[PDB]
Amino acid sequence: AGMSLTQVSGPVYVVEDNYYVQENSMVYFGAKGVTVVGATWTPDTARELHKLIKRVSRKPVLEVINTNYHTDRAGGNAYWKSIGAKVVSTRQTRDLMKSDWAEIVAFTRKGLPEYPDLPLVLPNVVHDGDFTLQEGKVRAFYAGPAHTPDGIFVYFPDEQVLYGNCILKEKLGNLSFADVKAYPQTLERLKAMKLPIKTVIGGHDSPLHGPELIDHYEALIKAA
Ligand SMILES: [Zn+2]
Repeated sequence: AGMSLTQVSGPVYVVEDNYYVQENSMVYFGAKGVTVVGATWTPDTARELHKLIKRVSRKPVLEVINTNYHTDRAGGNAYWKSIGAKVVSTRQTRDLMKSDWAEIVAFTRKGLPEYPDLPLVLPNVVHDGDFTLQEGKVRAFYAGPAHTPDGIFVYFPDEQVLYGNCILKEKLGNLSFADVKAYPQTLERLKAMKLPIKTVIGGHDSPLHGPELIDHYEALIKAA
């Protein structure tokens, strides 16, 4: 399929978005409604994810988290805003998006000329620190700069699943926005949290991994 939505554990689902370069995002089906983690690539891909969601639950999509300011994590925002979902980010992600959206859209289109020239659509719910959703069951946090200066992790304590965002994945990638030296220091800050983790969802390549994905990528970036 162009996109799949598949349960990993309980209310926690993984989105495989095979449009453009494959990106993986997440969905949490809660009591009051649905939280989307990563907006997906475009308003069209977001509509496709919403179609999959409505085959699972009739509850509202409450909010979507932009886990960084990039096109693969924020490109769907126009759609999510249009259906009345909140678009949620840290203040840092929001500020970088205002200043740098046009640059990341241009960068995206160098590699993917087919990708649309999307207008800026900023988050409307902005957090100055770490934050939670779903009665504390979706837990977003900053552990430092890595793939971008602002990228966050999201943790699901009940299911022991960590969303790795663009930060954790199988292949190095080309590192154009990364802070190569801070990257492993960020991953070691994350490990020092000692979060119970059964599953890491890589944000690119095949999503389903163990906690060793952290180590895998750490080893790669340290040889970069
Ligand atoms: Zn990415």
